[PDB]
Amino acid sequence: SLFLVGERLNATGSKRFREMLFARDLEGILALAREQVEEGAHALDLSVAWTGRDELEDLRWLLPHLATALTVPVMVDSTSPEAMELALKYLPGRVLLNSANLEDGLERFDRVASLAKAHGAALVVLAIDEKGMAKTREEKVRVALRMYERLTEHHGLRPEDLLFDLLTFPITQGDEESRPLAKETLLAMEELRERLPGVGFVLGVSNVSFGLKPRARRVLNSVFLDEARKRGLTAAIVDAGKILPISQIPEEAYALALDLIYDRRKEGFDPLLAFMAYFEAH
Repeated sequence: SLFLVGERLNATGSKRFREMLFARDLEGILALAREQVEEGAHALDLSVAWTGRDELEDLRWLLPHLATALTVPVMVDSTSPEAMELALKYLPGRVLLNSANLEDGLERFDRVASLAKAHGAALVVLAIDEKGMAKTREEKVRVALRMYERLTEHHGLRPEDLLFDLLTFPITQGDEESRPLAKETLLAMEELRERLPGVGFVLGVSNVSFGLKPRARRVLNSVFLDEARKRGLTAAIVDAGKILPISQIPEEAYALALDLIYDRRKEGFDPLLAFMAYFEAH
C-alpha cells in the first residue's frame, strides 16, 4: 500500500524542472507532472524555492495551472508558512504539508500544524529540532515522540494525519560518520511503528544514493525503498518511473546493496567500493 509521491517538480532536486521553471515553460511542467502520474505516482512533491526568487511569485504563477491540470494530491514542500497558505487556497482537500519541524522552535512548528489541522491537510513531520537533524536511532525517537505528543495532544491531529520523516542521508562518499545513517533510520522506523501505532512514515528515498552513477542509484534506491517498506514505510518521495521491482535486480547487486545499506564492512571488504565495482563492470 505504498503511496508514491513523485519527486520531480522540485527546483532543488530536479535540473529539468528548474530549467522549465526559470524559462516559464508551463507546458513542459504540466507534462512532467502528468508523466509522473502515468509512471505510478499517486501525488506530486512541489518545491519552487531557489536562491533569490520570490517563491510566492513562482507559486502564484504555477499553482492556478497545476491545480486545474491534474486532480492528484500535491505535497507542498516549503519552509515558508505563507507559501503553504497560498498553496492551500489553490489546492483544497489535496495537500500534504512538508513539513512541520522544530528547527526554528515551537512557534513555526505550531503554525504549520495549525494549518494542517484547520485545512484538513496531511502533515509531514520531519525529525529536525532546535539542535539539528536526528542522525542516530536514539535521536530520531526522542525528536519524534516530542513532536507526536505536541501534534496529537495540543493540535488534536490523529496519528493517521501524520507522515514521520526520519531523514534520508547519502551513505555514499565513504565517511566514517555517514556509513550507518540509513540503518539508523530503518531501525528507528521499526521502533517508532511499534511505539506510535497508526502513524505513517515517509522518506525522500533518492537522497540515499546521491553521488553515485545513475544505474547504481536506481538499484540502491529501490532496495532501500523495499527495506523501508518492511520496517513500516507508508509513503515515499521517489522518481516513480525509475523504481525497480526487487525481482528485476541481479542477485549480486541486490546483495551488495543490502551490504551498503546495513554498513556490513569487514576487513577485506568495503560494500561501497564493491557496489560501485559491480556496475562499470556489467
